[PDB]
Parts: sequence; structure tokens; C-alpha cells
Amino acid sequence: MVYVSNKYLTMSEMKVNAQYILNYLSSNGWTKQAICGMLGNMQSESTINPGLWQNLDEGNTSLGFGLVQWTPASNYINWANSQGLPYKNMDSELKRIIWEVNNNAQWINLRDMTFKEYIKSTKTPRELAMIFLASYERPANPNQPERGDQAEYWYKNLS
Ligand SMILES: CC(=O)N[C@@H]1[C@@H](O)[C@H](O[C@@H]2O[C@H](CO)[C@@H](O[C@@H]3O[C@H](CO)[C@@H](O)[C@H](O)[C@H]3NC(C)=O)[C@H](O)[C@H]2NC(C)=O)[C@@H](CO)O[C@H]1O
Repeated sequence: MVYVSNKYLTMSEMKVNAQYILNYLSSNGWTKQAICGMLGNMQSESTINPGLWQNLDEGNTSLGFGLVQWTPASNYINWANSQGLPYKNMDSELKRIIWEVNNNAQWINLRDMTFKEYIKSTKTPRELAMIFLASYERPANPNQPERGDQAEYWYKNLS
């Protein structure tokens, strides 16, 4: 059970999606801290919503889409289409992230941590959130300390 829409999610809806992601990536070898650092980012990017378009601008593939706001959306959507996966889908977006770790895509090592180090890290959710922000997301505004608060929130409130 997950929410997938082009709409901002409430805290209760986010928590449903966030527990789902935690469970999924735990089975694929990620630490709870690394997952929660990324969740802190996904909350700012998309309110942890796999259906979310940047500005709620549905169908604009030049802009951000999905949990981490792949920008241009086509970066992700072309890959899903090419792989035979439905693009507007929680698991499809999670499979993209695993694909990126495996193929060293998306990540630029700006904090002396590789993507493979990151998913195995037991540093704080706050620290990992800031690393993930700087290395993976890289938005125009680098100053979003909220992502670290949010990572700590999920680490505390999820199982
Ligand atoms: C207005 C705004 O901030 N829009 C946000 C997007 O900027 C952001 O997506 C990220 O955009 C950056 C900068 O364009 C991307 O980084 C670039 O990626 C390419 C890799 O092909 C590389 O050539 C550049 O060196 C690199 N530039 C920099 C400065 O790092 C980055 O890949 C995008 N991130 C993702 C996940 O797709 C998204 C996500 O934060 O949010 C928009 O709101």
C-alpha cells in the first residue's frame, strides 16, 4: 500500500511511503541510517511521492519527477520505458536507485564518500542526508538543512 499521485503528501501519507521504502531497501543491503538520510531528501523533493512532478506540472519531462526529482524527468522515464517498467510506480523508482548504485550513475563524489559507501554507512541520518543532498540531488539551492531534520524524524518514527 503506497500513495502515488501528483499532489503533496501529508505527514501520515509520507509515513506510509517511507516505511515501504525502508522495507524494500533493507532487503537490498542498505542501512537504516542511509535509507533515512535519503528519505530526508525525498521529503523535500517530492513529499516522498513517486507520482510527483516538479511544480505539479504533469507531463513536463524537462523538469523534475518522482521520489528524488530526476531532472530532466526523461533521465528516469526513458530508462523505465527502455526496461519495460511502468514509470509512475514506487518499485520502478526504487529499481532506478538500485541501478544507479550498481552502475555508479547520478552520484558525484563531493564529500569523499562513494554511493556504495553511502548505502553501507552508519553515520547519523543527518550527516547522510547532507551527503546525499550534496552528492546525489544537487539542487540549485544547496542550503536545505531541513533535509537533515527530516532524516532524523524518519529514523526515529519508522521501524
Ligand atoms: C530549480 C532547481 O533547483 N531544480 C532542481 C534540480 O536542479 C535538481 O536536479 C538536479 O539538477 C542538477 C543541476 O542541473 C543536476 O546536476 C548536474 O548533473 C549533470 C549530470 O548529467 C552534470 O552534467 C552536472 O555536472 C550536474 N551539475 C551540478 C551542479 O551538480 C542533477 O543531476 C539533478 N538531480 C537529479 C536527482 O536529477 C532536482 C533534484 O534536487 O530538484 C529540482 O527542483
